[PDB]
Amino acid sequence: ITGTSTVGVGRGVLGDQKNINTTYSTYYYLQDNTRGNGIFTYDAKYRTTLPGSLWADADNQFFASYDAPAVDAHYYAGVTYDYYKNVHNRLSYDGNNAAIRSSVHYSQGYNNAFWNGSQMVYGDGDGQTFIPLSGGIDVVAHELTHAVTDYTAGLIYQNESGAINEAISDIFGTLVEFYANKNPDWEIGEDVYTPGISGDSLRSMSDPAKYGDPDHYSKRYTGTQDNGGVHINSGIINKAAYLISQGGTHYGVSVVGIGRDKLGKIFYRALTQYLTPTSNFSQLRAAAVQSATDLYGSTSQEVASVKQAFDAVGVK
Ligand SMILES: [Ca+2]
Ligand SMILES: [Ca+2]
Ligand SMILES: [Ca+2]
Ligand SMILES: [Ca+2]
Ligand SMILES: [Zn+2]
Repeated sequence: ITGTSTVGVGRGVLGDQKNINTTYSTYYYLQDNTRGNGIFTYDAKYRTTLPGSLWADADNQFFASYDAPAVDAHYYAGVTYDYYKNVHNRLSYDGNNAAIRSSVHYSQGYNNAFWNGSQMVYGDGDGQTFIPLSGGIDVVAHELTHAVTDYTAGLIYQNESGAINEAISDIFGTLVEFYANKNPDWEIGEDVYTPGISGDSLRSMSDPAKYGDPDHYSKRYTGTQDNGGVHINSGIINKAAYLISQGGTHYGVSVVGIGRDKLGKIFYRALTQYLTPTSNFSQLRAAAVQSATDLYGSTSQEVASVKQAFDAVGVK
């Protein structure tokens, strides 16, 4: 909408106060004009029609329980935009400052979030498996990263390419969580998963097997559920990425860690210069090795560590 840029205040899903960029024209809308061609947050009103209505508020204060998922979807989309711009010199998901749209209050009791080809979509959860999913910065960044993937490598959402797609979203979801630097970890979704159980998460990158996901290629799933295991076999790549950053010895193979920033540089370059829609895990290894070679040199520690990490997870 046409209007003037304003600054509202509210509370997110976890009860924390934050400022949000809004637009005033009769109402205050969740429209942040400070980033690219805008970040826009919509109310799906417990239905499944998308996007729903651009979020309108009479007073620019967003402290109601109903407001909290919208506050966080809007704010964390801004953090994710900032990460891609400041860290990777990428302007929005398309590289040309496309408007970023999210809808909250999608459906009833909806235990998921997704990118629908055009926008992000967040359920409220059923209150037991999840609370509203936009409360997780790793979740928001996971979803926006699907848009980045779709505009770049275009990894098909099935089998190995789809597991790479998923891992890219978990990797950058985690790197955005570290960028914001509030309780960062190598777990996925811990802030919104199972409010009655402390210390758990939906997936672990540091130890995928904690939640039954493979941490070695010899343990990959090859059935048909979950699009051929895209959220399962992502554990093999998540583990490799964790090892590249943090190091460790895994199935007897030692990896020298190189840190998160270099992990992000290597995987961003692989995603945007080397991966294709049909890349498999072996092709990802080759893309990561080439990316590290471009950035750091063929004789570098960074190249050696990429090779170590893929060896550790059984990917040649
Ligand atoms: Ca209000
Ligand atoms: Ca965390
Ligand atoms: Ca996390
Ligand atoms: Ca929990
Ligand atoms: Zn995903």
